Amino acid sequence: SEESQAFQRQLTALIGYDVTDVSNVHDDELEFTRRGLVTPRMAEVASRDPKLYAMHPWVTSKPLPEYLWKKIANNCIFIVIHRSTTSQTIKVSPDDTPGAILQSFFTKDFVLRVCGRDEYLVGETPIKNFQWVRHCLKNGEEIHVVLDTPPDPALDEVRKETVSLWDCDRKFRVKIRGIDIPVLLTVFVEANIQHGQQVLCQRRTSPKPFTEEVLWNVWLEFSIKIKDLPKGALLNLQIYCVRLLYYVNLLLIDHRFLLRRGEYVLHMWQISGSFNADKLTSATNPDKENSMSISILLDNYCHPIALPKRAEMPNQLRKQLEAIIATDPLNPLTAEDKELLWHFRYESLKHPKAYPKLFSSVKWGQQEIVAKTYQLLARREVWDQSALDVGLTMQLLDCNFSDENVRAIAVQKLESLEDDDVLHYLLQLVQAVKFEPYHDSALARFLLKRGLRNKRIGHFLFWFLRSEIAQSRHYQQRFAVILEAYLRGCGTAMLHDFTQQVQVIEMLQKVTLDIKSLSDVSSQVISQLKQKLENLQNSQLPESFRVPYDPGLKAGALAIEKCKVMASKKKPLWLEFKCADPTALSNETIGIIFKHGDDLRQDMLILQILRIMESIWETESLDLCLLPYGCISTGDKIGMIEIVKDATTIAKIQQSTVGNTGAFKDEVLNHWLKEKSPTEEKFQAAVERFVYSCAGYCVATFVLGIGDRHNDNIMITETGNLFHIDFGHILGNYERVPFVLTPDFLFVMGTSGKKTSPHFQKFQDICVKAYLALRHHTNLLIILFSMMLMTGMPQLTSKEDIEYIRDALTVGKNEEDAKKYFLDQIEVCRDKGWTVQFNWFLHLVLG
Ligand SMILES: COc1ccc(-c2cc3c(C)nc(N)nc3n([C@H]3CC[C@H](OCCO)CC3)c2=O)cn1
Repeated sequence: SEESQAFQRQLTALIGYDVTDVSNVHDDELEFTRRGLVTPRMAEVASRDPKLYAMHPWVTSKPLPEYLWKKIANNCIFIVIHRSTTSQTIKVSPDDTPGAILQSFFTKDFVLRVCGRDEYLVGETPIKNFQWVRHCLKNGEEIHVVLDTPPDPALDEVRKETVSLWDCDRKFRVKIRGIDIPVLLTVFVEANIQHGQQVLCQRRTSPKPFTEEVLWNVWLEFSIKIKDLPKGALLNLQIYCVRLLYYVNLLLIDHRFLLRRGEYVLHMWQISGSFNADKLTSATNPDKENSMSISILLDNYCHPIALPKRAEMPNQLRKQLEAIIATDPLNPLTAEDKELLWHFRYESLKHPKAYPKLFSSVKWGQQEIVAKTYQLLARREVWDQSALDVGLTMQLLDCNFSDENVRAIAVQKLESLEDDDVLHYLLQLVQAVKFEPYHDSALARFLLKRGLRNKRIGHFLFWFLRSEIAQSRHYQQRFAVILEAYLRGCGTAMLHDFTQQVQVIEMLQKVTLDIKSLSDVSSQVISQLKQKLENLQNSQLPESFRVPYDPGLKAGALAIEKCKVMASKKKPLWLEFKCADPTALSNETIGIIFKHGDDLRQDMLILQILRIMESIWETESLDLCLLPYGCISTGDKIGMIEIVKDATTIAKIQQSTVGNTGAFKDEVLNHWLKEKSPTEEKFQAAVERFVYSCAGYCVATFVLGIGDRHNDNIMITETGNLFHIDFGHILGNYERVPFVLTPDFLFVMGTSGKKTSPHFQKFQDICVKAYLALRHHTNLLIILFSMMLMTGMPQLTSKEDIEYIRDALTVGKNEEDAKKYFLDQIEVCRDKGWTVQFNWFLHLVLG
């Protein structure tokens, strides 16, 4: 085969790493996992309905929220069906099927698409339940359909494809031959057997002089028995001299359940600059010329050794147990707590809330305990039956659980999330893949299934993986094998779509990096920008291409005219495009920023948390009006960002009538708003939208501990909606304010200095509801914030950083104590006025 063999050269193109390579493995686990994934891919490609798949309706079973029924006149939604230019309006009921809006139009074969978008209102679902509709209602807008012909399913077609460990009482051991580094103190090697961040045993070698080569040739006997090693155990090898210098890991029980034996030479990872996820990888360093290396031997018998495969209680105790179950994810367990959870494990099994703590009371270094823990997993009914709790589910998937049966039951719980909910957590489920001991895992397969099943999940899963494959040497192989599996099943139609997007953005990067090397901006630089963008619009670049942060959008021709290079430290591009779709109601460009020099992974994590907060507020009928704009990492330290329309900085609004100073004037923003409002009616709404959006960002920003911001990184729209930007900037550099509530903001609210008003009391009372709303999900947010810090921004691990959020969410405190607490934060804002903002001005503009 060849035509079905040049293919892999395209996949290796889309993936961005050569999955067939072997230059950096010490076993066949990746190969075994690729083979492993073939079955779940074809299972799902065969199992998906061709229609619904090709048109990926975007649907939701959650109730239509209150604040949107009130926006429906009376059981009456208006849709505008476009033919050519012969429009037409219809009175449709919220509970109306989409087809039925054809038994009601073919009365005065075909499918309804959305004007300007790749979105289809298809399938048996009430229109109240299509996201694009809900997006229309929320922003008060006519719903436009183009009414045309189905895409053809046939274009989504995929092209044609021994001794039992439990009989070994010998203490386990490993020989350290020694270490070699090509180029350079006293030095030694530390060997740990870890399971799930739990350390089972430790031994070291004697210290030695640090030279180009250091040999010991010692056996290190561990205090743990061969039969007592759990599946997922890591041998963790480290090098000290006290500071840590190099680490590497090796699974002691391989993907085949074999105790691991023989000679191993492993190139090790360095430490730059408390644990992030890179510390956990089974992947060996690819870079050999440079990397410290270690050489070991594992005993090597014949001799394949395969890992095989309730009463009452007092009352002081029960309440002690209840107090433990309740405590938050980050609150530590004493030995005393653990022995208690374990002894009363059966009474602990009735409370799913308890599972994270129960399965952390387990000594995984003991066969018989693990064996009892598996009996525990067989009596799992209460967990199996209870309503899905994503907060619970994520905790079992973090770095604290290495047993795959514990992790599998969390994944079981996820299988019952509707698509919509999958998109909310997708980014973090993919980061959670870094915590899996093995390349092939239930969570890895599950992400594969849900992608292959829904082009929308699938489009994002593509980019999230490609971002990691592009900037993570620790996990690229594994992510490569998951991407590869996904691409070989998405459909040739998707495959061509992904290829377009890749071709375009790769070009644009080149431009970006190139203009970047010429350096505020010279009109020499402004010149080449326009020039290269003209090159592109030629005989390479395809006509259009899906915008990656918003898959429903096709971008077409650029707008050379409007595109610019901005005056940042780095030189990011400000590009704009035409909607490639003629059926577009408007003619506004699609505006996208391109930047090198920031790791955009971190901004992605924050934005997606923001969407989750907006989703938590919808449960309580709150719309705090955030603008979590699109952001997609596409490669090392580089990617794109969506541009929000009709928006300036708050600092620019000040600099407009004070001119680069700090003489910030309390009345300037409310004057800018009135300045841009055609009616005092629109103006009132922009003031209403301000109060919500600003409150919304005070709470979220405060919980996430990124509320103390420079005035240049807070923006607003000509319509009152306020939003923060550039979250990577405070995260990735690290007198104080909790969030940013400034004299100009308060002034817009009807309060001066130390006063009060109907809008400010509206403000405070949206904050309180908001703040309390999030604390109802204290466990969700604590695990997400913790997993965020671990997989996304190293340096910000330590532990002490991770625990900021417990303080913020005020765990333990009762609502009334908590309500008061936030209001006091607001009051720290009223007190400092322009202080910090002025400080941020001196520092960030004058050093
Ligand atoms: C993590 O990296 C980054 C980098 C850039 C942004 C970013 C987002 C943004 C959005 C979503 N919407 C609108 N409307 N603008 C935006 N801007 C503008 C700020 C003012 C600037 O003007 C400088 C001369 O005054 C022009 C660009 C941004 O920078 C966010 N994160």
